[PDB]
Amino acid sequence: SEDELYRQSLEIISRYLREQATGAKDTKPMGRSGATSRKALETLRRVGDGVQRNHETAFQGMLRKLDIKNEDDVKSLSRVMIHVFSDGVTNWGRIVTLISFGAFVAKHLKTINQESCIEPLAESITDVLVRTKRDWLVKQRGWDGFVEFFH
Ligand SMILES: CCc1sc2ncnc(N[C@H](Cc3ccccc3)C(=O)O)c2c1-c1cccc(Cl)c1C
Ligand SMILES: [Mg+2]
Repeated sequence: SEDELYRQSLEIISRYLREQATGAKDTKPMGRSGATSRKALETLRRVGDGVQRNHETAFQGMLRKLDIKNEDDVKSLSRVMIHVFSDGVTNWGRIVTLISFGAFVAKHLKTINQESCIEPLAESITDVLVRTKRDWLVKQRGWDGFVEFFH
């Protein structure tokens, strides 16, 4: 892991999904550019919470269709995310939608007592994001670009 973008992405996305599922903020320290990661996480909270509230019926509809019951079902979610996310256009709107839906699924995992699947889902979403949109993210200045875009 000589890959700061992946590490920083995994930290932000893992922390968001964990706090959304449990309702508790994580007090573990951030790594390297914590100042950016902290601002990105605060942005994700405002915009990601907005997406889940505004599009609740759509998210509930997709969740019902995916019938998530365990680690096996979370693994096939990953494959749907590459098809849906990777085959469409790239912008922070779609990236926030992917992560927001991750957080929605994370709350479901906590509701069905499968908390152990939240960290793997976060890894899977981070993999989709950084593996498929690497050059776009670097061109946009990564999570610094994310913070700046949402003011
Ligand atoms: C597999 C679920 C995913 S992953 C993903 N990543 C990026 N964008 C997505 N959907 C938007 C359309 C949309 C925006 C807001 C709310 C609902 C849909 C896109 O493709 O541009 C999606 C959807 C996805 C795709 C279709 C429906 C639903 Cl509910 C989701 C969560
Ligand atoms: Mg919007």
